[PDB]
Amino acid sequence: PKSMQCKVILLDGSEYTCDVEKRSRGQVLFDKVCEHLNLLEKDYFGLTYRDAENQKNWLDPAKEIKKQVRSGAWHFSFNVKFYPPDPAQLSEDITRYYLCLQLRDDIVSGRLPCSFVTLALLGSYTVQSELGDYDPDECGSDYISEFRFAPNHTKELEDKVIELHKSHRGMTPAEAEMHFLENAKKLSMYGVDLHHAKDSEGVEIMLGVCASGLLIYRDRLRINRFAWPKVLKISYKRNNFYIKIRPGEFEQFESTIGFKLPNHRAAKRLWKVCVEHHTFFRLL
Ligand SMILES: Cc1c(Cl)cccc1NC(=O)[C@@H]1CCCO1
Repeated sequence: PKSMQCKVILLDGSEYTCDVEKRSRGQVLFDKVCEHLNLLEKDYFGLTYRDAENQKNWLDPAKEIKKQVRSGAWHFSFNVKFYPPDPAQLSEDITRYYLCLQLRDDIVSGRLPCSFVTLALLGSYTVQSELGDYDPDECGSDYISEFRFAPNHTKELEDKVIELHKSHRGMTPAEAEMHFLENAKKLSMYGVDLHHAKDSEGVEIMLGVCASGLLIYRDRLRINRFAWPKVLKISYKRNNFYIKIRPGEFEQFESTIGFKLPNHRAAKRLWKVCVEHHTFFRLL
């Protein structure tokens, strides 16, 4: 049995190294990572890898790792794949814990835009979770938390995190993680996987995939949303991604909206994440 060294960036930024037989399917590595993390609610999570075009791909647990990573390194990230619309219903605190680590990265990276006040509030909950109750001994007027809270840090933001931290006295890590998630779940880009595309006129858009449906971001005005119940079916062919939308009652025929993706692999990738979200959130 020939075994391959696997490296996995965990959500705390640490690197986990393990081995799998070279012929292993993605599920084998995923199960090893989840056992290491003491994670039982595995369905929300997955491993990503970077293809030869440097695009993020989900490692398919059903297929050989080698037939996915192909010419690239056996280097992976552990990530939230399906963001729960209601994290309060997750059965385990440890699940909510990893969801918080993913969301913190979503915020710092800028993938999850956030108001000044909401950056401070989320930050205050993270601090309550990681440090416990406010202590003025590790917070002079000039205090600068080691915690990354935002894509751009200001002293005003650092001061607001501290002021809000003061109000959370007695709050346990589990409680602060729950408060974190009840706020984060309401942000407009929460759980939205964005894909660059052009519409049929060739205009640059973004297609969002999430629990509630598809979003077409033309700009900020007339965002255009298709709830899963409105979507009749989905397909790719070559560079193209097609969405069939139900007719209104007594409208006779479904409509087709077509998009141009950068390449065929981008079209398939989008198709696949749409199918996966549709199955997951039709059921959940
Ligand atoms: C996968 C899917 C999503 Cl994502 C959303 C709505 C419908 C479907 N189904 C299909 O596209 C086809 C046609 C019937 C069976 O599969």
